[PDB]
Amino acid sequence: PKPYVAINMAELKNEPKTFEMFASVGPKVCMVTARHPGFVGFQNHIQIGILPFGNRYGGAKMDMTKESSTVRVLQYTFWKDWKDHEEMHRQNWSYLFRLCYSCASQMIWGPWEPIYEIIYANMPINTEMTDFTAVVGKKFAEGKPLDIPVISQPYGKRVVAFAEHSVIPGKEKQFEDAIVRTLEMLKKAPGFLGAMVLKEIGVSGIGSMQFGAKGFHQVLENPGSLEPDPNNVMYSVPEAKNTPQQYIVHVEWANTDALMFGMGRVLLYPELRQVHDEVLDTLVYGPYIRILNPMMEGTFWREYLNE
Amino acid sequence: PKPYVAINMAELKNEPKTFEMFASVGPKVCMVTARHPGFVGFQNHIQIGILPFGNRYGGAKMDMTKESSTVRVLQYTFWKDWKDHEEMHRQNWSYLFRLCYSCASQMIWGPWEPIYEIIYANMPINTEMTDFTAVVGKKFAEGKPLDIPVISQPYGKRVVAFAEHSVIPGKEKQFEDAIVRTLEMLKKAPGFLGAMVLKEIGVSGIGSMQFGAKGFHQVLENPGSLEPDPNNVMYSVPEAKNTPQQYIVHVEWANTDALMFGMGRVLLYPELRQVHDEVLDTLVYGPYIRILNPMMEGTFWREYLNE
Amino acid sequence: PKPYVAINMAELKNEPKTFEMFASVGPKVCMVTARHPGFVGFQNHIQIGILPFGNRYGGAKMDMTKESSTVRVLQYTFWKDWKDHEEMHRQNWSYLFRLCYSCASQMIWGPWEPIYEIIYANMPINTEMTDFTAVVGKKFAEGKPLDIPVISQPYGKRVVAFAEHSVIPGKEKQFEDAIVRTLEMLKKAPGFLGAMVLKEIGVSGIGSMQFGAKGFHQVLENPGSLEPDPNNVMYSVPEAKNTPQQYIVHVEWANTDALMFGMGRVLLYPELRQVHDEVLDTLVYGPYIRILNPMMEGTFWREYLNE
Amino acid sequence: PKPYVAINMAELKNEPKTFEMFASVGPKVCMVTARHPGFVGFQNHIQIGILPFGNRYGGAKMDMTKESSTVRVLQYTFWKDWKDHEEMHRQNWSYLFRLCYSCASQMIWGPWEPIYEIIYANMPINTEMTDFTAVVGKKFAEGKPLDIPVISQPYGKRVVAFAEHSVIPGKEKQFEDAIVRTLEMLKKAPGFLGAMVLKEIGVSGIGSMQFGAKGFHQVLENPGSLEPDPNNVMYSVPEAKNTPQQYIVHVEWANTDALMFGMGRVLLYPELRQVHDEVLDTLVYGPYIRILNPMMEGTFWREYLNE
Ligand SMILES: [Fe+3]
Ligand SMILES: [Fe+3]
Ligand SMILES: [Fe+3]
Ligand SMILES: [Fe+3]
Repeated sequence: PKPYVAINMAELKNEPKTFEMFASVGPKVCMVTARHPGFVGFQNHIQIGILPFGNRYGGAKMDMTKESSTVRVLQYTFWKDWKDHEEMHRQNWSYLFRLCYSCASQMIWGPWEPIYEIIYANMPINTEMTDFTAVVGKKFAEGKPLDIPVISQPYGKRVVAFAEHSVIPGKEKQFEDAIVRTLEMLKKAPGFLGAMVLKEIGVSGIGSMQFGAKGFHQVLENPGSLEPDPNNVMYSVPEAKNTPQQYIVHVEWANTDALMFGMGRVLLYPELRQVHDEVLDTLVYGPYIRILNPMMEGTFWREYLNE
Repeated sequence: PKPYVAINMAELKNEPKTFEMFASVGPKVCMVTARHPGFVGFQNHIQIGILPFGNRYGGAKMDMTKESSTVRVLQYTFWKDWKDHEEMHRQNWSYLFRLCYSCASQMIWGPWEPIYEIIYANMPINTEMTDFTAVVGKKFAEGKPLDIPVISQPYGKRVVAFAEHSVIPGKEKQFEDAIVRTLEMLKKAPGFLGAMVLKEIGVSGIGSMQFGAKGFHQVLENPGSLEPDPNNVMYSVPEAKNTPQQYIVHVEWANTDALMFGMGRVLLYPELRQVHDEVLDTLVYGPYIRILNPMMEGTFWREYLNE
Repeated sequence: PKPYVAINMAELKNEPKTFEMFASVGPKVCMVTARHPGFVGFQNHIQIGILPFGNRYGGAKMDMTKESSTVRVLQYTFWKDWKDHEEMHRQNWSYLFRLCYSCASQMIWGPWEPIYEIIYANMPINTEMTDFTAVVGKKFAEGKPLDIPVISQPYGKRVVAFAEHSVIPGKEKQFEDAIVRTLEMLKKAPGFLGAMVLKEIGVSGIGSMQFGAKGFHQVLENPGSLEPDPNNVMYSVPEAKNTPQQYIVHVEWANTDALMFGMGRVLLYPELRQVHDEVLDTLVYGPYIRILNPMMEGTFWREYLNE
Repeated sequence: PKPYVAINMAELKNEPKTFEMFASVGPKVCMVTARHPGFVGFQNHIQIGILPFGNRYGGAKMDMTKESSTVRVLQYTFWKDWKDHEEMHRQNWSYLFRLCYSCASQMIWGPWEPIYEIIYANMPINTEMTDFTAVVGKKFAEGKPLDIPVISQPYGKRVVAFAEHSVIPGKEKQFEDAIVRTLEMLKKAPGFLGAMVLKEIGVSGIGSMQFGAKGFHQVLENPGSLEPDPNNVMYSVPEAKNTPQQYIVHVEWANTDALMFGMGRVLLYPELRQVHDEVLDTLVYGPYIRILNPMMEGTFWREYLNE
């Protein structure tokens, strides 16, 4: 079935100590998160650049890692029910807060953790280049050759286009129909590895470290080993859902060239351009497309998605 | 059928002369071993690093080769009957001892050669990336698409997770049942190339150069061309079997990322985490996971394994 | 009386940060350990090298500190009753785990903490070179000139031969008789500062951080300020006792030359070589001799030993 | 059908001007050779090293290109009838000699051109990694999945074991039967890309520039634009056939590791070792194994071979 998605967002100094902490602390957080039986996996990204749209963002390029002074992370966790995410944070707060807080010494902005429902998904299981013979053999033995996926390699060996959109109030249906039609045609592009449309349902205050006054002071005053009061979050997840409605269009690609010209198909192929034009007519904001590297992941979330 | 496994272990100076001796003497030892008709192949590893488990072993990483002052080798030889290994050593002692002993000038610890029975094996034949077309064609021609293996490349082009365990006396059955269930679920991870469970049955005194006093003095006094008395081994293989019972869980992976997150699946996927928890409850020691590179191998041992 | 000995073993990166933690955190652990009235002292070693036995370990030397990428520590604590050690760890777990775990960032292997009984001891009190005048005067005043010891200088000013052995099941009596006879003759060697034989009685799971599944997850997930459940250790000390029986022959020496040729007396002096040959006839493993520097110690453990 | 093989052999200075001539003049020679309708293709090799067989040739390694002062070339041309090769040289002598002679300025030894019959061939068509999808589709559409070959990549993207043998007179039948059995078993090794056995039938005097006195003087005196009398060859091809009988065992491999351990299978796999031992019992000379890079080729000779 379709899981819910929490995306933890933050911006940190681009220096070796940040990446040392990714490698040491990241796994620990993921292991804590996996204590909850509603957890079905994760996909953790670093932003490597921005789609420039020609020279619309002429100061950007798809790989800015050599020049950038900061690194932005977008850590997807997948949940049978979004309330499992909230319950996991509270049941494991002593570990989670202390682990997460240890990153603050590198942080510039964040954490900020919106929650999403998936309204469209065309996402295969991941496979390494070593696996495809066995996959092909198993599918033919089962009489299901149409269920053979593209080879979507895990752990930093593909790229993600992360396209931010917000929609004019009253135009959500037009957006949702037109984007699905767009993505159904987009899948013809070479190197297309999957797409999904994420629709924001709210924001996790506890995952965003957004407390009332008491918890705010405890965060700011914290030596690192005392948790803020997790009951001092003053709003529930749906109370923070944004209007204009926000969407992420998440499309995965074999490489950044396939991404650039593949996403460009909605501009370069006249039949698809007419369909995608109905998306553009609905927007308050966007599309703004971040280029992501999915470095650390628990790929079994796609097994839950695809049953 | 399942062979028995002798694993010769040693630690040597990490320097070019050590690796030159691997290239010159290694093939010779292997050629001598192949004089015995019970020999069914070999798989020789160098340890390249240690799985850090986040920062549990924070001084380790999966590739420590650029920094490490020593190199550990783990030379698997496979035998129709474990007595064939002992018989091979005695029949070829003059060649074998003189070859092995020529390594002493680089040695820091070893050799130490425990013997194992395989209690579980899911290990395919190796193939190069050039072979898979013919393999697929042959398997479809035979009506056996399910026998198409993953592509497990030989000669240093994959990595091994070598997981050391010792088990509380009386918990061997729980360990063995739970670890087999764990590995049957683990094979879903991307880049999984096979796994087997090795259970120690004893130690080869002759292969460990562990003699009585007479042989001990001959070893210490040796100019390099005179063998110790091979009948001066004071214990049979089963007499040295350890209690607590020792096991090796040997899992092969496409690359070190697939290994890290693939082995991490027993911690990150809740359903598999509950099963693997039954393994952890049985342990005196471990799991301690060495990262191995299978550089030199006689891949036909897997042809014997899978018939 | 003879105390019991716990030996905490670990391997860490050989870099200045490691040694700063030894000087900063080491004293704290010892101060916590001294909270228990059964604690009678400690002797903490770093391994400086390996006895090469001619060129049997030709890649090793007695002092490898300038070239080694790792450092091995062997921390002896002395206990009136071995159960005091287990009780001490549990009563003070909050301090001890958080202190010990702070080392993990430098750790490559460990900790591993077997427990031993002393079956033989000829070990003097330590004295500095300034003390011997008063010692001599006091002993002669008491009419006991035979109780005047060698000058065994504390705090890194002598060396230890740490000789590992494991014994064929059924040969423990022959081993113990022969090694005591050997050590009684060995004390004639110049620069001999004492010897003792340690016989393993088990392994401390809590001191080895070997828990069941629950504690394992608490260790891997730990931010550093949360203890694992110390009651989640699944085995008592004797349940982990190894067969083949393991022994340490611990011999102290004025310097590494005295060590090399002194231990060599069991090979070079015919009368002693014949006695020591009876030890060698019993061995599954060894002798393997590590060279240790006893840097940090509570010398009063020898006062308890010698009453 | 099986073509005949001429192998033009030479040794040249290992310097850039030599390789510039290979790229500029080599194609011209091949285009001239292709004037004759009996020409069915070519496979031109440079030797990159020698198989050391452990340390039997301890001064050799598989890739000696960085240190070697010379480069050996082995140019195979394939012919419907070996007499076509002789006819082509004479009909095109003015072009061929002038082209070939232009290389003399780099030459140290050669040219020498023995002629061979193929007594065994298991050689697939070459394919690039881009082709295998269409090949698989075509073979399944034809109902012949067993005819799907391994991927044998052309133009320098595989390696060749060139194994020289000469055989005791009277033992040719034993050699030919045993080597065919050997190669039929060898094809199980990973990365095996094909094998054929070449049996010398003679030497082309004209291709070796071996004339009588008149032609010899014309070669030595040549300004580069005057042909020696091509009728001054004093011996036919069969008159120069060597006794002891000479064979080449030509085995192709995915890479030099697959070659080293793949060819090693005749030494490391007991069942194959017993068979290949019948080969070794017949030898006057060899096996001596050169490592070749098939750089420039007309791959259609395998199409003629396999019909
Ligand atoms: Fe969260
Ligand atoms: Fe062996
Ligand atoms: Fe302890
Ligand atoms: Fe020719």
